[PDB]
Amino acid sequence: SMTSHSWLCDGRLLCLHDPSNKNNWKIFRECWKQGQPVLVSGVHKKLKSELWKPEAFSQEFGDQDVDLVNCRNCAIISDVKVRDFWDGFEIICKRLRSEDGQPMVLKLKDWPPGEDFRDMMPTRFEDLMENLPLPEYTKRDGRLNLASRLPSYFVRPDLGPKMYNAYGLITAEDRRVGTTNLHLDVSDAVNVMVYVGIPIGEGAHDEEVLKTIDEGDADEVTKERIHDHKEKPGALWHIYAAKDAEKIRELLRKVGEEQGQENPPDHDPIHDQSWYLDQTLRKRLYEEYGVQGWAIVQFLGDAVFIPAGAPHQVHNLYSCIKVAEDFVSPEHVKHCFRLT
Ligand SMILES: [Cl-]
Ligand SMILES: [Cl-]
Ligand SMILES: [Cl-]
Ligand SMILES: [Cl-]
Ligand SMILES: [Mn+2]
Repeated sequence: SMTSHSWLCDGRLLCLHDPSNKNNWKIFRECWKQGQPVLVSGVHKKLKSELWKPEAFSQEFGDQDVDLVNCRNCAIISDVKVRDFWDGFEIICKRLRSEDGQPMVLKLKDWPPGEDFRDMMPTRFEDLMENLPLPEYTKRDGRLNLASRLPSYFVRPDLGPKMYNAYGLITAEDRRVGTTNLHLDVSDAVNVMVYVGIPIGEGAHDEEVLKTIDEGDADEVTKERIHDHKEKPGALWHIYAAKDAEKIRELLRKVGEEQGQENPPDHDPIHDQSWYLDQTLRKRLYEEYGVQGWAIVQFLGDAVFIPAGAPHQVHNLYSCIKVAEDFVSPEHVKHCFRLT
């Protein structure tokens, strides 16, 4: 039976089922005021699927110059064509190879660049912005988005949206690597999974994905969306409450010191964007500092809401196209204030 919502993370995470339901705000706002993330499923059913394919991005924009990141070692591949990324998105025999002769796991950096999404891709911009869930919060001029209404005493977000494109992590060694390392944002964000590419060539890569979700601490209900509904899983997130950010800095300064880093006692390991919390570090955070997070699997068409100030990291299971919009809710405006 169709239902308005359900719970993940053993009741700690709201999952809304109908992205365009005019009554969603009634269920959302209680959870949001407490500093919790929220998941909304089904956004892919609202979109024009032909606008969000890797082959279309390659055909239309393939001659642009871009930099890539090697996710395994953080090395930068400078000044290549954007088709060199897109044509290896699903077909492994077309990926750029490292020295060892293996195909690389690549992230496309800052594309489209800065604030240029709307000018470069007007039809994509319209399709996304007209179908975002919780539109009073998430649209540029929504009644509950303060972004356009605040003075310079507040850090204001850039004009969006921002696209996040990267291959899936593959091997057992890759389990400990991030697609996007642990960081925080002073604005709220909504992050939509618009495409998941499950490859061919080294296709049959199903079993390392299940060990990653299990060791990642995913709940039993999330393990059912795979085995029962056959939905496409994109990315594993870990999100932490804004109130736990300083305890996470204390753990990472202790671990940086153990690993022979020489950092001043006040340096900020979250702002540095240099860490990925693997199974070992997530257990140490819980046991030694008393901090629990939310482990979230983002499937095709899932919208993740990330509260301002909340530390979070992202690990792609398969090749992903994500599109994210920043906003400033009244519930979390304290996090972008420039005084006290
Ligand atoms: Cl808060
Ligand atoms: Cl377009
Ligand atoms: Cl709303
Ligand atoms: Cl990163
Ligand atoms: Mn972020």
